[PDB]
Amino acid sequence: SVTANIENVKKVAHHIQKLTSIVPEIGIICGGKLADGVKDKITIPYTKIPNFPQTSGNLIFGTLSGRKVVVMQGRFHMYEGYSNDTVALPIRVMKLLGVKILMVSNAAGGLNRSLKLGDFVILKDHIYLPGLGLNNILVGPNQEAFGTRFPALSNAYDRDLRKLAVQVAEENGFGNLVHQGVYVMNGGPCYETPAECTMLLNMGCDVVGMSTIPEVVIARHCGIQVFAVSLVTNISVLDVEHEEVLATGAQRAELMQSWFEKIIEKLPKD
Amino acid sequence: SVTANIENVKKVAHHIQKLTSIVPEIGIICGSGLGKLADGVKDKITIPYTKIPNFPQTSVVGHSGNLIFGTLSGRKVVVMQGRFHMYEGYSNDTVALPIRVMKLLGVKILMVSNAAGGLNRSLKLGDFVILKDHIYLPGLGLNNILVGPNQEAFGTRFPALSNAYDRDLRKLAVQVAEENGFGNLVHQGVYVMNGGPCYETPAECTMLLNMGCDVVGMSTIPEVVIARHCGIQVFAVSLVTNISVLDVESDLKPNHEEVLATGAQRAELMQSWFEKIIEKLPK
Amino acid sequence: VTANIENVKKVAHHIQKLTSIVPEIGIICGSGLGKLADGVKDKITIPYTKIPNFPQTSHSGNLIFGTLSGRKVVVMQGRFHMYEGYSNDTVALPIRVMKLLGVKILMVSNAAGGLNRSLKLGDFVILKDHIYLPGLGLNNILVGPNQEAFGTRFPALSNAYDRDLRKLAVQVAEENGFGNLVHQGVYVMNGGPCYETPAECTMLLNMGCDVVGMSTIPEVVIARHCGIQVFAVSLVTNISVLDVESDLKPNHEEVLATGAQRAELMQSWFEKIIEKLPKD
Ligand SMILES: Nc1nc(Cl)c2nc[nH]c2n1
Ligand SMILES: Nc1nc(Cl)c2nc[nH]c2n1
Repeated sequence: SVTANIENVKKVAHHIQKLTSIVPEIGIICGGKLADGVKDKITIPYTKIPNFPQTSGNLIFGTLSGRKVVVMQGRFHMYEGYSNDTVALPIRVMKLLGVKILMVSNAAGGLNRSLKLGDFVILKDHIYLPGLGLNNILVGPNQEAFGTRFPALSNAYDRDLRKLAVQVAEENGFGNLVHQGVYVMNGGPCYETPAECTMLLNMGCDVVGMSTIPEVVIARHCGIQVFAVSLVTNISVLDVEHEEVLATGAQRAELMQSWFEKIIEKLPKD
Repeated sequence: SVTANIENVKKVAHHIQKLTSIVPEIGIICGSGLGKLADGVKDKITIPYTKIPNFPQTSVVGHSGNLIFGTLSGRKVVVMQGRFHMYEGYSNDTVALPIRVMKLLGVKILMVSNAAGGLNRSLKLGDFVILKDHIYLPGLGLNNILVGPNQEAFGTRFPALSNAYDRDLRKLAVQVAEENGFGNLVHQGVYVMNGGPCYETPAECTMLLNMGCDVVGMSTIPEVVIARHCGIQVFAVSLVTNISVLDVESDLKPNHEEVLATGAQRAELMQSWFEKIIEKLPK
Repeated sequence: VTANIENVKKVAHHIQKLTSIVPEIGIICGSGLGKLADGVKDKITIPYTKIPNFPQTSHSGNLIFGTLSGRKVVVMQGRFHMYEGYSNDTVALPIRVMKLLGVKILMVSNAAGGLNRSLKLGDFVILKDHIYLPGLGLNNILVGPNQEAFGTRFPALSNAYDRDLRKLAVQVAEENGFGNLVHQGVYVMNGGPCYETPAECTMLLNMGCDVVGMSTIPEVVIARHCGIQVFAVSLVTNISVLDVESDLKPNHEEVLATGAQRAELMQSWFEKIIEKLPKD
């Protein structure tokens, strides 16, 4: 892995800047239709970016709702074995590219008993189990260029962005699907046992997933404002103690794409 | 360091198959109480890990672990005598490999015992707590044994851990205990893994108890996860080798020797229990 | 460099060639203890840079030998926090070196977030127990081959925070008129270096944790493992925010400042504890 220090991040950023003229203000990490809505877009496969982590995923530049965006199509999940530096690099690259707001979605298990399949849970906070347990993405020498040794995670999930997202949902008639909640990261890749889910629920967790927190931590560390939503893709089984016709349509994607586009449209500009 | 991929697992499996004709249906990982199990194995071949190329090496004080093939209650078994505990510093691949080797050897059921601290206040020293579920603290915390490239040959990227502790096997174990007059010693419970090797502080025990944990140990889950991942059915029991101290203001301290002593004392019972379970496993 | 008997001996032997002081008490300066080293008399200051095979922190930390309240001490000025990326062996080595040097009692301070709602900024929370989240999660400092020379494979953490030393510390606080600042509590280690989210703090609090920090437990574990008695205190350098809706937050400069304000008190406290430690 190449260290996510100022020097390497600059190199990758500079390379990307030679491929696109688009200075992204908003970065989006796709937990997939979004990219499709992007206009006047350049698609840069990771494979074409020297020193960029490989998953091939694409970096997509263009405009969305009249805003310059960089979209990550292909994430680096820790359960895959990616290093802290590999996961951190793209976010820090976004920082150097001009990204001020990071919007991310993920799939999560609904722990909260009031959640419904396909609900949206806006992250208003998280519990970073790996981070509490000495697998925090920031462990290692602090990269001072990007942020402080001991980042505070207060307002990690920008309250204004959260308010905005909620309003946009409300206005476009799907406020009923939208919740705010605490996301706990399970390092994965095992789904959580019922005992784990029960514990996580009782810990005050609403949704559980294997992603996002590390990117959020890096983003916050370098001052990028964060908006994150979990799609409740399954209801966690809490009880350790018959198949039907199932529709698994990418309609949450369309809704979520629309939601993101409409949020981006209303983001304050400069 | 040898990756627990299809290629290496096959190599080890193939080597073992050149040493024994026994195709094991049941794999048994001897924890505590099970030291004796191996002894009951009939028509057995004992294959020290040292004699298996690319097989992980363990030792009990310099004495290499053994893979023991033979029959038990008329069933072909492979018995692991010598486990790889993560607190020893073994890698994910080192711990996973033997289970995947068992898979290739024909193992369909994994039976494992371990020593555990009794968190549940209703547990008694030497009670048997059948795992009906677990809390994989290392797993939640980014030290899951499956972290890394998924080995597709063995199982899926995101294994579900529903019915990880096969409910039918649990039911069977309980019946066998009941029938042989020690149902009173047998509980089902949630096992939480402490990575270890420190025993849990009273504050840790209190927390774990309040998290809904019944017993705590430093083993087993990683093997269970690998087993489940490759579709091996799992039966696991904790011997309550000590009652967890929940109160920091207290003399009573966990110690490995007492732990070994409870295993030693219950080993015969547990051996018998396992043998009688194996006897009634569907074939 | 593995913290085995051989390497620890080498480092210890080197140090013993630099100082005649056989330390009975080792002190790890956290927060409130920058000053401690200053009170040390007849002291030799050995920068880590001058100790072959000794871990390097910073500039450069010092090993300080001398007497404090008439007792021979070794003071660590410069710790190895796991969030910096130090290995188990790097963190364990100095403690094991202390063991070989003659250390019988380890006194350590740290900065911590006050989870317990009854805590005040600048309170002292004596550790009476801990929750070693990294340890529960397979990042225990002892993971790896056990170094038998130093201790057992499965150390018990009963009375990890020596009750007698805790009693003493409380008495000393009481006698010197700051018992009101002194609490005993459960310390939970967050691996860090992020401060805890409000959701994390809430969880930790409900887990029965009183203070949260990113240090100490690994040293305590190594100390206990090799039979060194442990006394540990957290300075409450910030009150944990439990509510995400709250502009209010941890500020590291305020942590440092709060720590520093109490250093004199904490130095005095430690000196007065050391003074009353039973001797041989
Ligand atoms: N983690 C752990 N804790 C306790 Cl109390 C034990 N007693 C026997 N094995 C054990 N493993
Ligand atoms: N992990 C952690 N949390 C809080 Cl509130 C702290 N305050 C001082 N050091 C600290 N370390």
